[PDB]
Amino acid sequence: RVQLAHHFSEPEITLIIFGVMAGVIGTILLISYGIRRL
Amino acid sequence: RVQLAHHFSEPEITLIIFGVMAGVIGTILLISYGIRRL
Repeated sequence: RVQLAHHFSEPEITLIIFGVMAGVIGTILLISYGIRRL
Repeated sequence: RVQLAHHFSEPEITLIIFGVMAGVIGTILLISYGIRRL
């Protein structure tokens, strides 16, 4: 798993973060709801 | 430059899905650990 070519790439950085951010937060909310049962 | 050499591209959707997928699953695992308290 070694990289090559000294330079920046994958400009979709923000996208990756946003996705994980939305998913993580989403699961938390849903999960928190299960514990309550209501 | 033609054929082979991993034809470049410009994805997006996949990235968004992967991110949310990793984040969601990640939170679940961590959360599940808290409920166990061990």
